[PDB]
Parts: sequence; C-alpha cells; structure tokens
Amino acid sequence: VNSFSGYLKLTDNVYIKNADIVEEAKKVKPTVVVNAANVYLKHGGGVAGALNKATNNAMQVESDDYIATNGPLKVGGSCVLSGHNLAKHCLHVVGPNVNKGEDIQLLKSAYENFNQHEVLLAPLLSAGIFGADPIHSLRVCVDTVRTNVYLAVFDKNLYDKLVSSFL
Ligand SMILES: CCc1c[nH]c2ncnc(NN3C(=O)CC[C@H]3c3ccccc3)c12
Repeated sequence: VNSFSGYLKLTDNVYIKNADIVEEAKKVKPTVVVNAANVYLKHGGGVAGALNKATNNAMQVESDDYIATNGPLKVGGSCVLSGHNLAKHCLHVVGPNVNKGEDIQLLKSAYENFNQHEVLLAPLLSAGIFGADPIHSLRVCVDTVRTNVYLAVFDKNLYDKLVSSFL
C-alpha cells in the first residue's frame, strides 16, 4: 500500500489521474518525481519550469552544477538529482523533441529509465510542448515501464480522452 489516492488503474502497474504533478508531489512527497527535462537541464517551461519554480529555483541551481561537471544528458537518458521540497529524488528524463527532428523511437528508451525505480510519480514524456502525441506516449509508457508508475496529466480534455480510449 502507498499514499497515491484517486488514480484510475490502466494496467497491473500503470495508474493515471487528472492532476498537476507539482501539487501531487507536494501532497504525496514521493520517493521519485520524474521531470520532463531537456538535455541541458534548463528548466524554463512546461513541467520542468513548473517543478523548478516550486523549488524556488533550487532545482536549477543544482542542475547547473550537474551540467558543469558532467555535460549534457543524452536524448532518451536521465539522471537522478534531489527532489528538494517535492520528493526525495527527481529523475530528470529526456524524451525526444520531435520539433528538433529527434527520433520518436527514443521515447521508449526514455521510459526505460523508469524501470530503475520501484515507484514513481511522472508526467507523460514528450507530450505538451515537446510536441508528441500524448495518446502515443501513454501506449509506450504502458508497454515499456514495468515498475509502478503514477501518471499526472494536467490537461482535462487530453486526460478525458486518454483513459476513455486506452485499450
Ligand atoms: C505543463 C503544465 C503542467 C503543470 N503541471 C503539470 N503536471 C502534469 N502534466 C502537465 N502537463 N502535461 C500534459 O497535460 C500532457 C503532457 C504534459 C507536459 C509535459 C512537459 C511539458 C508540457 C506539458 C503539467
């Protein structure tokens, strides 16, 4: 038993809710919150901008030190950093940005990072301002992640259709 409440069970291990990941994280304080990062960990907008703002920019300060030491992530890759006031850890995961010509097949590689963590709170990767189809992304998530993932989808009408049309 865990503390996530109000989710719809899509499969044995994937759950979904219409919620803001920032508010879910503050309420639950999960072991792992996933950020929809870019390779530079520049958390300017989208989920990343919202998460970083909720940390009072501490996520960005930590991220800039990480990049100065290690260089950029790979598209499809990830790193584990602090969760600050939102979670124990933040798993920064880079899905492909199709608006940059990046291979959408890399979305599966991105979701594979979730399997290194038994339980996660996460957004749909590559959705929103990353430009991919959120229905597709949900399919890749379900077909790739084997650990327990709680998906927060902030957009109401997108959420409404995802669960009503999920096979
Ligand atoms: C962005 C606003 C927002 C605040 N808190 C959130 N919590 C969860 N998901 C969110 N957005 N997203 C969707 O509804 C579907 C795709 C996803 C998204 C990811 C990355 C960038 C933009 C959008 C949000």
